[PDB]
Amino acid sequence: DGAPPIMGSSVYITVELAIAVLAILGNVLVCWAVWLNSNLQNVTNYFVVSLAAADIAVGVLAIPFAITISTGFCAACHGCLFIACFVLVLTQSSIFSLLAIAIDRYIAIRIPLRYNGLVTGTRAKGIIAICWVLSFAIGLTPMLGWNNCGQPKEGKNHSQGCGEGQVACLFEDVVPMNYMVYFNFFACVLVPLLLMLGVYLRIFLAARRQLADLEDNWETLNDNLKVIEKADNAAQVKDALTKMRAAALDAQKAEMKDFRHGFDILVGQIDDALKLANEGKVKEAQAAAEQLKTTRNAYIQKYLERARSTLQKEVHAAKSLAIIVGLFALCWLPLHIINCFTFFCPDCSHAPLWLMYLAIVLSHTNSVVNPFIYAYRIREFRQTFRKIIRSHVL
Ligand SMILES: CC(C)CCC[C@@H](C)[C@H]1CC[C@H]2[C@@H]3CC=C4C[C@@H](O)CC[C@]4(C)[C@H]3CC[C@]12C
Ligand SMILES: CC(C)CCC[C@@H](C)[C@H]1CC[C@H]2[C@@H]3CC=C4C[C@@H](O)CC[C@]4(C)[C@H]3CC[C@]12C
Ligand SMILES: CC(C)CCC[C@@H](C)[C@H]1CC[C@H]2[C@@H]3CC=C4C[C@@H](O)CC[C@]4(C)[C@H]3CC[C@]12C
Ligand SMILES: Nc1nc(NCCc2ccc(O)cc2)nc2nc(-c3ccco3)nn12
Ligand code: NA
Repeated sequence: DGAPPIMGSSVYITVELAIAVLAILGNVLVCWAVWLNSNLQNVTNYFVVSLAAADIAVGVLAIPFAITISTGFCAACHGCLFIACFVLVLTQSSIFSLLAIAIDRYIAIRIPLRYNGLVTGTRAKGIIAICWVLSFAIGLTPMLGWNNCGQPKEGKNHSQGCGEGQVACLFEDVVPMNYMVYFNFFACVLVPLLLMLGVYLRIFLAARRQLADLEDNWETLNDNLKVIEKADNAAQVKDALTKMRAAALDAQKAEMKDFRHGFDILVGQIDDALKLANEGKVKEAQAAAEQLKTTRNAYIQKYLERARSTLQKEVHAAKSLAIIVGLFALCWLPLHIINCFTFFCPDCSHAPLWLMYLAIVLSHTNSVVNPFIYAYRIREFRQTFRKIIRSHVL
């Protein structure tokens, strides 16, 4: 018999509405930017748009649902369940989109030549539709019978004065905690998050290995070259030539590219120097191999810098997207962890109400943050945001 509940409720409702406004506005901007700019119309950003659509729905539907269910109003139990569980559909859809983005970037760095033929917009669209259907089936599974509708709180249902077939609509009274912990958290949230962690680990390892190979081929080119100018035997020169030749066509594997001309001059100049070396013409081999360094300084170095900056851009982009996964875990793990304490420690007092609603608010603010990550970390998004804001506002 303490403070009137409407005072704490007013703070919670006001905060939730403030979050809904920001989740809608920022994510509308993301969709608008992708619609407007053809540089943003790729497969990766179709999952970004699906993720933005889920976050718009958090503000338009899930947050009004959250406000409604906090009152504990009388409702038919299956109507209560849909109000209580709809946010899990949107959260599961976010998981699928984040997982698809990770696999997309993994395919792009592991087999870039085959990427465009394997990962197409038509297949992406079908993957998205399937993930939304599965998200409804996973998120609304309690409506299929795994619920507490058969064991109502009669004390609460008579206090509130509910009618026949009605319950006081409270989350922890209608949704069983073993579904929430075992099915939703462990299987549907925690396992995909660990998979995303593993995929991103593989992305960074593949990039580090591909940059290391590039550097080893480059040093192999210049080491064997320095050995050429120092040798005094015909076969000693031919040995540094054959090892320079393998590294040559090795780096070649890493019609609108004038780069094959650079590698054909290089490999042809090596073979010329090889034929001299086999004929004992040492000094001719050493002089014919000395013109390699201008072919290197006019073609090979230009292509090994361009391949390096492309890999660095893929690493920077993959880090930007991994931040999105980290902030998702940050905002949703407290609620899951609180549920674990409620479920696994019956000797523990229940987490207090103010902490419950702080964790609910925290999970909702995740629907606000992604547009900020795009604006700060991805230039093409930031510049498109700027144009939209300047033009279609001021
Ligand atoms: C905006 C578009 C998607 C329509 C939104 C549908 C929402 C508002 C509708 C669809 C199903 C509806 C629920 C279905 C049944 C019940 C049980 C009843 O005892 C109280 C109302 C309640 C809880 C309804 C509340 C409103 C509801 C959730
Ligand atoms: C993911 C990051 C933010 C870590 C989150 C840590 C939070 C969720 C943890 C840290 C300390 C935890 C609390 C410590 C002890 C209790 C008392 C118990 O009777 C109910 C659970 C409760 C209230 C825990 C709830 C969850 C809790 C608040
Ligand atoms: C980063 C990933 C692994 C997060 C998962 C950590 C979870 C599963 C761990 C972290 C802290 C753990 C809790 C810490 C203490 C207790 C009290 C005990 O009487 C029941 C189990 C319970 C409630 C644990 C359940 C499992 C738990 C919630
Ligand atoms: N445990 C829980 N409770 C609520 N709302 C009810 C908070 C509450 C708890 C006890 C009480 O007596 C009155 C109200 N929403 C909740 N959402 C979630 C959730 C969604 C996704 C993961 O956890 N868990 N969750
Ligand atoms: Na989301």
